[PDB]
This record gives sequence, structure tokens and C-alpha cells, in this order.
Amino acid sequence: GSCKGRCFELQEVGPPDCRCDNLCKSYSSCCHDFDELCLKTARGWECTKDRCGEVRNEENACHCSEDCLSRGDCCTNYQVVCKGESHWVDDDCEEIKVPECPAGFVRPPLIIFSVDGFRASYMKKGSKVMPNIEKLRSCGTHAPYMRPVYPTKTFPNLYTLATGLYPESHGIVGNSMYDPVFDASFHLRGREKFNHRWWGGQPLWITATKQGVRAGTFFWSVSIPHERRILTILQWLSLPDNERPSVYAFYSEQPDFSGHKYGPFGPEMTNPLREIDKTVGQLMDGLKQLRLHRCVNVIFVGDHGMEDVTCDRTEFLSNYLTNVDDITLVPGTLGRIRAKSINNSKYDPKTIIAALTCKKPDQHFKPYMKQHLPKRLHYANNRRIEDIHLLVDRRWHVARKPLDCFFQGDHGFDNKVNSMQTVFVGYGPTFKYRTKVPPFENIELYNVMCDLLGLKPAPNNGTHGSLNHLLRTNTFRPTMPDEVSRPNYPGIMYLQSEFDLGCTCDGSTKERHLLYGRPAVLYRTSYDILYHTDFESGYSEIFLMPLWTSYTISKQAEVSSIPEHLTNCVRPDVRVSPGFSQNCLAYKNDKQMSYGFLFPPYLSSSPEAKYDAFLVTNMVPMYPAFKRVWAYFQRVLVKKYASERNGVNVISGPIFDYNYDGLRDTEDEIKQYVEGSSIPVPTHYYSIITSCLDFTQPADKCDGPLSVSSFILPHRPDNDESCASSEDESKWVEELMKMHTARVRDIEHLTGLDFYRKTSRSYSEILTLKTYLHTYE
Ligand SMILES: *[C@@H]1O[C@H](CO)[C@@H](O[C@@H]2O[C@H](CO)[C@@H](O[C@@H]3O[C@H](CO[C@H]4O[C@H](CO[C@H]5O[C@H](CO)[C@@H](O)[C@H](O)[C@@H]5O[C@H]5O[C@H](CO)[C@@H](O)[C@H](O)[C@@H]5O)[C@@H](O)[C@H](O[C@H]5O[C@H](CO)[C@@H](O)[C@H](O)[C@@H]5O[C@H]5O[C@H](CO)[C@@H](O)[C@H](O)[C@@H]5O)[C@@H]4O)[C@@H](O)[C@H](O[C@H]4O[C@H](CO)[C@@H](O)[C@H](O)[C@@H]4O)[C@@H]3O)[C@H](O)[C@H]2NC(C)=O)[C@H](O)[C@H]1NC(C)=O
Ligand SMILES: C[C@H](CCC(=O)NCCNC(=O)OCc1cc(Cl)cc(Cl)c1)[C@H]1CC[C@H]2[C@@H]3[C@@H](O)C[C@@H]4C[C@H](O)CC[C@]4(C)[C@H]3CC[C@]12C
Ligand SMILES: [Ca+2]
Ligand code: NA
Ligand SMILES: [Zn+2]
Ligand SMILES: [Zn+2]
Repeated sequence: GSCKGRCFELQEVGPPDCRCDNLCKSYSSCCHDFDELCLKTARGWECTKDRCGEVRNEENACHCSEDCLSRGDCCTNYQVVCKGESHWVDDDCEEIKVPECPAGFVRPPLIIFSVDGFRASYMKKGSKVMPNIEKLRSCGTHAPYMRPVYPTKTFPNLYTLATGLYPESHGIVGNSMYDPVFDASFHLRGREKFNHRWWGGQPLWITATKQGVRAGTFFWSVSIPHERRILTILQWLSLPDNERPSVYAFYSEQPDFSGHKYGPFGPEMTNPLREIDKTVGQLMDGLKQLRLHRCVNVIFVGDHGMEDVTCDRTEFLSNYLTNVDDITLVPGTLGRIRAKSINNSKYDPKTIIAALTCKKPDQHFKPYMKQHLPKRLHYANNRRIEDIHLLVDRRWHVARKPLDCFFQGDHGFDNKVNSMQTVFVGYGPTFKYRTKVPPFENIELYNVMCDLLGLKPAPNNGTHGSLNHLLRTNTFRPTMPDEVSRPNYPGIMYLQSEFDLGCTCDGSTKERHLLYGRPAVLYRTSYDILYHTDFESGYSEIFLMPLWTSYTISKQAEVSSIPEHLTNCVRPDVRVSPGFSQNCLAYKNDKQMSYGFLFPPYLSSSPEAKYDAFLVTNMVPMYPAFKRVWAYFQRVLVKKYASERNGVNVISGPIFDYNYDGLRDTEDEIKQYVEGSSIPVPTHYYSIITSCLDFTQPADKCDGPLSVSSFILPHRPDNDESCASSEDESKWVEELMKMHTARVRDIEHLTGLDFYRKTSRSYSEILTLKTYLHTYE
């Protein structure tokens, strides 16, 4: 029938009856008089001097009458223009030590002010362009930037913000995507996106509602202007106790649009940024009118940044592939390739990758099978992610052919790129005051938003506790996980004559080489701790190799060669059974597989100590192509890092992730072995390299904060990824490593290990350390 007294209901009323909620427009379900009653424009969105104390005219957009405050339907500037109040922006900064809410409020409400395409570096423009945002940032808690998820597109990131999940888990892997089981495509434009089957996880509003916390908004019909959205939130905040939501969301599509048209550094970006600020001011003036400006927690968050990208900087797949009419390409700042028709017999991923690899000197993209993408991107474990992927260089596009500028800016690139970085500000009672915090990942906010609302988060990819330092009052205290498998400490048991492995050759440990305690194994397994002069390891009897190998290299330690009488030296480990050892005959028979060592023989403390490096229990399967990467790391780079960081602690080991879910594989999940043998082949090799943040203190006597960098190098039988691999390792290996930079937390998921158990630092601080990522930007 009609929307009278029902404009912006917090309920979708039962079909077939017409709706009056904030989404009715999106479902073509509004009553005939929704536009008339609920979308009033008359006399704008701002009170004027002459309108003060007017008689209520029902048809005004917002009101300047005496009864307006009683209702909560004044314009946002009413008190400023009429009652002589100041704009929120013009008031001094003042610490909110507790929530100052009206009587009935049970929790501080949370409002999420999300902005699209908002680049981290826009905040440098400051008070001159955005005085309201600059106040929020300065007065509350802010980071220099926040890292989005890849791909750095709107919908993957927005739903990542809502769920705490990587796109591969929540299932919104792109703005555009195709699902082979559904046989349907998802797009901005279409009915398909209205089907719940695309949207996985548990967004914050569902978490809120499941636990009796009432949840507003989030998605808004695009036809509803910005000012009306702000007024509706303010109207909802004036509802009675039993009806009023404790969580709201506003979304601005700016400054993405102007970013796309004019580029990120274009002078045309100012008015759009002023427009955002104005909307923020309307919210804050509004809150201050309702006496909620020191009650509500406000998060000002972006989804990703914006880069200079013109259509003249485009790569065409038709310049590489002979039959581009046989494929479908998801184009732009990334690439996803798939067969055009499923029933094409000629289609073949191998030939396509071959044809797109290192062909032109300047080539501005790189092809990957999805499993070989840097593990830090976490973009592979979903049937909607095409097997073939193209990582496009910043500032460039990839298209299928020339007949596939109207745009000077775009985004979507690798989430470590500077231009893709975006904003975070937290303002309110629960956030800290005048506080700067380090950059962090948008996957972490869901937990924080649960904490601000007193909700138990659903399982997600944030590390709960890692952002406790953003908050005045922490409702979550993290605790270390319990160790599952106790290590064994095997003595000297077996004779050398008891081994027919086909191999030929010629105490203080713990406090020196495990600076941060023994890693805890968080699954059922059988492993041995092995002590040596120069290194300690947790040797697996199932996988026949170390789970981890830990050692410390001071700034003044020497790099010695491998003497060539020990070139093929592998020694049986007296402390481990032949039945739980590797054998060298497998390596001999396996024509594609050589081997390497986790503790480097190159950094041995003495000649006698160097022999411990050639034990069968320090040995790990390596492809000759990969041995170029690993040998350059161990020989040159680890010393380099010790010198520059005043010593370094290094924990190295294998990872098995054949089903590319970013999680530790079980035995069955291993799909490759050294031939005719039970030696499992790792998919990647990690290292965690720790030192004292204060570089003046050595690594082994650090009284302050720690400094970490890590990687997860893929274990590849070629170096096709590195187009300069024909050249010397100084030209290419370090770039390859930087691209596969990782967080310690990535390694823990992939290994089922837990590091940094014995430190003199709080566990929240350690959780922050584990989520850190060295980006090399
Ligand atoms: C990032 O964080 C993620 C979440 O913690 C991690 O992802 C999880 O990984 C685990 C381990 O592989 C996986 O577990 C499997 O689940 C199988 C059942 O799958 C269906 O149900 C689950 C659970 O339902 C609910 O719980 C989630 C939290 O995970 C919540 O977000 C949901 O809203 C839902 O909530 C409701 O229930 C809870 C619990 O009672 C209540 O608290 C709450 O109030 C709600 O009422 C769903 O998560 C699954 O979702 C997938 O599938 C749908 C439909 O296709 C997709 O739309 C969705 O996007 C998602 O798809 C992704 O995951 C699947 C695999 O699960 C991938 O194949 C796909 O490519 C996507 O990545 C399903 O609806 C279960 O059968 C299975 O059991 C087997 O293993 C166990 C041992 O573990 C054995 O005992 C058995 O023998 C089985 O062999 C297994 O338990 C989770 O499903 C998955 N969760 C999510 C959300 O992704 C991720 O690993 C982590 N990443 C990193 C790098 O750390
Ligand atoms: C996709 C479509 C909305 C169209 C659009 O572009 N709207 C822009 C405004 N967006 C907005 O305000 O979002 C705020 C926001 C902020 C943050 Cl930080 C994070 C997020 Cl995720 C969002 C909408 C309209 C209706 C939506 C469906 C809904 O009606 C029913 C389901 C609800 C469920 O929780 C998810 C799946 C749905 C099918 C919704 C999918 C998206 C729809 C179609
Ligand atoms: Ca796995
Ligand atoms: Na070999
Ligand atoms: Zn966006
Ligand atoms: Zn955009």
C-alpha cells in the first residue's frame, strides 16, 4: 500500500506487500509513494537563518522547527545555524575517556564510514581540503596506511572488511567472476549478485544479529543520495532502546570515480575530497546534535587506493597468443584466463603459460598458475579463481586484443603496491587518543569491530589480539595455543654400519640458536629435537626432514666455502633410525631432483662443525634450478642481513601445500615424492629472519622490540618466473625473494607451528610482530 510512517523501516516486509526500507529500490519493491514521502529534496539539506523556528512543513527534506530535535529529523546544521552551536570540526580536540551516551544505551554504537578508491597519500592534503577527516585522524587512532586484499577491487575488499576473510574464503574473488559449478557469472550489473550463493563467510551484521546485537544498513540502494543516508542513520540513532541498532555503515563511491577519470594526482581530485569531508561533517554535526559525538565509535576506512593508468599503457594478449578467440580474459589491472568454450579440445594451460612468459623485453605482466602466485596474496583456493593468472605491473593494463583514453586512473594491482594502499581512522571512546599505530591488513578489522560491539568473532583470517594496541579497553586477551606433540631428545643409539642409505663422505645450543624459544607443534606427529654446535632442528620422522631449523649468525661471523672433498658428502645421523632417514639412492635415481641443506654449510663456525651440516637429517630435496636461489640466499644474503641488522636469527624449513589452501598438508595431501621413495617434495621453503629493532643492540642480547622479515620461496624446477635468470644470481634472486615476502603468521598456517613462545614481550605485541609484512617499497 503506502509508506506513511514507515520511511526507512528496519525490516523487509513480507512479499507481496510493498516495502519502504533502504533497499526496496534495489528489489523494485517500494510502495508507489516511497519517492514522494521518503525521498524529499525540498529546500536542500542545510538549515538557514530565516528558517529557524519555522512551522513544520511535512514536505521539507529536513527540518528547522522547534520539535525537530524531539523527533530526530532536523538538518545536521540546525543547532549551528539556529541555536548558536559550533560545528563539530570547530571544537577543540578532547579525550573521550569513557562513552558519554544517553540513558538507555547498553553499548557504544559503531558507525563504519567506508570510502571507495581512497588512497592513503590523500591524507597529506590535510586541513586545507578535509578538516573533519583531519580532526578524526589527529584526535583518534590512525595508521599511515592500511593494506587491502588482492585483487585491490571494491567488492573483494568491502566484503573482506565485513567478514575478516581472504577473498578465496568469502568467495567474492573479483568484481567480475565465473563459477563452473553454478554455470553463472557475477557482475556489478546483473541479478546474479542478488543470489546469496555467491556470498560466503559471516559478515559483521550477521555476527551482530546472531548474538542479539541489532544491525543496521550496510548495503544501500544507490539511488538514495548521500545526505539522505546520513539523515536516516541519525534518525535510526534516535529510535527507542528496543528498536535502535548498535552498528551502522555509510558507503561513499567517491573519490574512486574522479580517481578513475582524472588520475589520483589530478587537481580535479580536490572537490570530491571536499565533498567527502562535507558528508563526514554532516555526520559529526548530526551526532553532536543528538549528544552522541562522545558516544559513537567511528571507523573511517578505505577499500583500496588509485594509480595512474592510461589506455596507451596496455599489453595485448594477441601479440603473444596465436588464437585469442579461443580464450576468455578477465581484463585490466589483473588477468584471469580460461577457455572460451569448455568443449574446446585444443585448449591447454601449459602452452598458454609458455607463450606468455618472458617474450618481450619490457613485458608489463607475468603469467602464473594460481598455485605459484606469492602465498602472501592468498589468491588460489576457490573454483571461481581461474587456474591461469596474470600479475600486471603497476600503471599498466592487460587486454585480449587491440579492439577490446576514457580513464587516467585504475586499481586492482598487487596489494603490496604503494598506490593501492588505503586509509584507516578509528575515533571514539573505545579507540585510543592522539595515537599513531603501524600499518596493518584489512583482514584484521572484523575482529576489532566485533570487540567494539562485544561480539565473539566467527572463524576468520585476522589474528585476534594483533590490533589490541588500537584500543583503550580490550575485551579480548589472547593466549598461546597449547603444544600438541612433545619433542623427543634421542641420544647416540645406532652404528654407521647399520645404515645402507647409499651415501658417501670423508646445551649451549638452545639459548644461542633458539633466541625466541622452541617452536610448538600444534598437531599430532612424531619429531626429534637435534642439537648441534651451529644449529638446532625439529626433525620429523614422518616427513624425514626438519619441520624447522634454527640458527644465529652474528655480524662478525665468517663465510667459508664448501671444501670440494665434501661436494657429495652426506653423513648418516647416528641419533635417528635408518628407517626414519632419507637415503641418497633416491636422489641418484631421481634425475630431476637434487638436494640441499637447511643450515648452510657456508656459515659453519669451524671446520669440524661444518661436518654437522652434511648430516642426512639437515638434508632437504631441491631442484637444481631452485638450488641457485637457495645457495645464493645461504652463501651471500644471510651474511648480508647479519651485517646490516647487527646479527640475525634464522629459522628455515619446508612447506607442503599441494592443494593450495594456505594450510599445512597432511600425508595424503602430498602428491609428489622423490622417485621410488617415501621422501616428500616440499612446495615451498620458508625462512624467518629476526633481529633487534634497535640495531645497535646485537640479536642475541635484545632488551627491546624485535624486527622480522620472512619469505616463502616456491620450490620450482625452473626459474621461468625470473626473466633475468640466465644472468648471475646477483641480478635476479633477491628480487624473486622480495616478491615472495611473507608474514610469520602465513608460515604458521602453512606449517602448523607456533613461533616466539619465549620472549620478554607481551603476547599482543608478538601477535603484531607475526602479522607484519616487509614489502620492500
Ligand atoms: C581463513 O579463515 C577461514 C575461516 O576460518 C579458513 O577457511 C576454513 O577452512 C576450513 C578448513 O579447510 C574449512 O573447514 C571445512 O568446512 C567444511 C564445511 O564447509 C561448509 O561449512 C562451513 C562452516 O559454516 C560456518 O562457519 C564459518 C566459519 O568457518 C562461517 O563464516 C559461516 O558463516 C558458517 O557460520 C555458521 O556456523 C558457525 C559454526 O557453527 C556458527 O558459529 C555461525 O553462527 C553460523 O551459524 C563454511 O565455512 C563453508 O563455506 C565455504 O563453502 C561455501 C559454499 O561453497 C562458500 O560460499 C564459502 O565461501 C566457503 O568456501 C570456501 O571454503 C571451502 C572449504 O570449506 C573451499 O573449498 C572454497 O574454495 C572456499 O575457500 C561451507 O559452507 C567441512 O565439511 C570440512 O570438514 C572436513 O575436514 C574436517 C577437519 O577439519 C574433517 O573432520 C572432515 O572429515 C572433513 O573432511 C572442513 O571442516 C572451512 O569451511 C573454511 N571456512 C571458511 C569461512 O572459509 C581459511 O583456512 C583461513 N585461511 C588461512 C590461510 O588461514
Ligand atoms: C550489490 C548491491 C548493492 C549495490 C551497490 O553498489 N551499492 C553501493 C552501496 N554499498 C554500501 O552501502 O555498502 C556498505 C558496505 C560497507 C562495508 Cl565496510 C562493507 C560492505 Cl560488504 C558494505 C546489494 C544490494 C542488496 C544486496 C544483497 C542483500 O539484499 C541480501 C543479501 C545479504 C547478505 O548479507 C549478503 C548477500 C545478499 C544477497 C546481498 C548482496 C549485495 C546486494 C545485492
Ligand atoms: Ca594444504
Ligand atoms: Na639427482
Ligand atoms: Zn572500490
Ligand atoms: Zn574503482
